[PDB]
Amino acid sequence: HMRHRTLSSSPALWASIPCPRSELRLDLVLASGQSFRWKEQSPAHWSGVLADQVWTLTQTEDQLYCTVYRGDDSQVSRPTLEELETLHKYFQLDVSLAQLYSHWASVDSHFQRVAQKFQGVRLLRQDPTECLFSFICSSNNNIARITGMVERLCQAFGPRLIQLDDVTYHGFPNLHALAGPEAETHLRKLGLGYRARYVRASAKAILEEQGGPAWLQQLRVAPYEEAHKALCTLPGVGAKVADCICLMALDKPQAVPVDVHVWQIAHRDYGWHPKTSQAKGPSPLANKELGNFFRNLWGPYAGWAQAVLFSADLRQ
Ligand SMILES: CCCc1nc2[nH]c(N)nc(=S)c2[nH]1
Ligand code: NI
Repeated sequence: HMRHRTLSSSPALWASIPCPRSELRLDLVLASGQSFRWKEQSPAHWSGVLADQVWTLTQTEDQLYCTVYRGDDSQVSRPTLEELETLHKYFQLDVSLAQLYSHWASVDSHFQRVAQKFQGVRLLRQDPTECLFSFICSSNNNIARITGMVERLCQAFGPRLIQLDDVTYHGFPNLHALAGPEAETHLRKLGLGYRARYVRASAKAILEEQGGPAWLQQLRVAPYEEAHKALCTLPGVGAKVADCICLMALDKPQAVPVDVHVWQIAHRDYGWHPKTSQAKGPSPLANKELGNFFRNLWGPYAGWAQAVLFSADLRQ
């Protein structure tokens, strides 16, 4: 019945946030391996869920245009002030990406070349739960299959928000829902394979061993290294996944996830080899060393710089 809006359709219901294309390219951010809940349902229009509400986002060269669907038999309105701040903070727009790109460019000619083509890659500030379980699904996987798993997981376990065209949107489930006695069985039947065990076991572990979601919020204010190490006690969470969560949801901008992509980037593009290490290929020790190399080179926002290259290594 209700349809995904476009700017043309319902301009009475869009609000705008002053935002240069150069600070944020929706198309390079929203589906390049940070969040898995956004889809271009119609051209230049991105729809997804943000905190138990649905949004559609589109942009000009200097304007970020957005609309909200409340769902709960509400009377349609433009987004409010508080909702706009929520979106502001989700894109961490207080942070200048232009100044970061210069700062990183000043020490890295390779970064300079690549960043010509790939402007407006910034980091979303995600909900810890959602980001955690999304990244547990990320092992031995690609964006598209992850996307499918997260979507089914939310339809099967999370509350219904609204339907738009033939797309039904669910909120991310709470830990208790993912932790009950049938959850692993269900999740396998939803295609998650072995990841299903890690999801259920991690939900159960945070609840019982860590005191529920308030633990993830403490990690958000704990130092990077503490957060990292604590995340790595969870089932299915290792260094890479922990780094992603650190970077993407726990306000650790120095977190540098080292996966097959950045290991390859480092060798190919920077000529880096593990130096102290005698082993030549990947290892937990060499992966940690490579993270330190990037922090050393880029500074306390290495994780954000990493994302720019990550996003570019995906596009040929
Ligand atoms: C396969 C998509 C999930 C994903 N894996 C990643 N690995 C690294 N190193 N960086 C980022 S930003 C990232 N995102
Ligand atoms: Ni070599």
